[PDB]
Amino acid sequence: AKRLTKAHWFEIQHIQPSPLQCNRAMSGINNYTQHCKHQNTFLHDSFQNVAAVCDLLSIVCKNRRHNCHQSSKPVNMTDCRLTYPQCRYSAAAQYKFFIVACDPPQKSDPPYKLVPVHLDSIL
Repeated sequence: AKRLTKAHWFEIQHIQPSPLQCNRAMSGINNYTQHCKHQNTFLHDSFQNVAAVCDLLSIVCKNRRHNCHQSSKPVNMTDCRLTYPQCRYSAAAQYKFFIVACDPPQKSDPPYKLVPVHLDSIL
């Protein structure tokens, strides 16, 4: 999409409601960046459900900001690890809590109060 909001890029990178193979799912991401990303975590939940985490209590992020929010329960995920543009990955299923950073929406985002913009942590 030539240009993207932070939240839209978050969705592209990290929202995968139905699992895909890592090699296929990473192809689009690696095309936008022109490199084989070495690792990526895909969350198997909808954008709407991940965005609801932003309404939960705010907590500190790795970068020392306080716009992070922890999921109330674990979710299923796929961890893709690089093993260009012929990038090949290994995959691991995971079931973990996550922490997202959230910001107010940009003009081009859905008009929630807050939207998820970064995957801060898995735990």
